Amino acid sequence: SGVFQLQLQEFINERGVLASGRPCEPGCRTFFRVCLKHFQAVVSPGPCTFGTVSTPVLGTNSFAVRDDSSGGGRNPLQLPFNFTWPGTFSLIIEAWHAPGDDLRPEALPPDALISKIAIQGSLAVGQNWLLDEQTSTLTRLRYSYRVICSDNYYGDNCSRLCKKRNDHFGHYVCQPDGNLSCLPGWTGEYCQQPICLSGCHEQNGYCSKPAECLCRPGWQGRLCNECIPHNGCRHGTCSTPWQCTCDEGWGGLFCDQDLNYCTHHSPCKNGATCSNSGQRSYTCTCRPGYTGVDCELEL
Ligand SMILES: *[C@@H]1O[C@@H](C)[C@@H](O)[C@@H](O)[C@@H]1O
Repeated sequence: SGVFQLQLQEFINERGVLASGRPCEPGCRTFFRVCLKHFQAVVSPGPCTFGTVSTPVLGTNSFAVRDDSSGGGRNPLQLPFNFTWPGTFSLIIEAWHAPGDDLRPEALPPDALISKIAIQGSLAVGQNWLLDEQTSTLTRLRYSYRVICSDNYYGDNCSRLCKKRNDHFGHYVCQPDGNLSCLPGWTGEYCQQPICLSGCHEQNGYCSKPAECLCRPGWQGRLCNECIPHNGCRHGTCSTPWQCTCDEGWGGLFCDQDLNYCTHHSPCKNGATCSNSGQRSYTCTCRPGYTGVDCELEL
């Protein structure tokens, strides 16, 4: 399958005459009918096996085709086809005069024909336009053509569908041959599998988006490689999840029992000496001249 494209570039008709030799009135308002068919050795009537396409009026007498027009460089004529491109082809381009605004073949008399141009060709699929020119009796047509794949199709038979996407169902662009290429951060057959933050822990962390690391229960840190201590744990750490290994100077299952109230709180004042107590928290031994709970009162 594919699409035959045809550009019409320039048409010369300096006498402004029909194929009959009679002058167009008031000038040749020129449109084109295009018939594309399978190659045959001798030009003979028969159906247009690749189809027909027609243009509006593109100019009068002699003219260069504007880029906007159907047939111009930015809007070429297109004949799509579903079967195998046979390489060789016969192409018929008819220049017609429009005596009015009705371009249908039923409205036109047969002597409105300006010229009939037959082209025998052989072409491979590809992006390059082949330029050519045909001079009839008193007219001349410059045109160019090529065969390409319809949009998002690739391969010499245009059988490979690729269209880029960046959503929940895939993250990729299309290479020239129609094969996926993943956007950065993604892998998997259809570029749906995220690549986690480098270092993400293979058991304790995972990702759903590229370059993140989500932790499984009991783990923390950017790489999900650090255990979480027990929910009640105070002055304690862990090696594996939910432990509570007390810091130096603390005890209990939740590492909240102060094993050195004196150092951790420094209650005593005026240079007194602190000692721990299980009944009263601590005791301050005053220097000479001081009294009180914390030796804060001067004797
Ligand atoms: C503890 O006792 C008090 C009375 C002060 O003499 C301190 O210097 C000492 O460490």
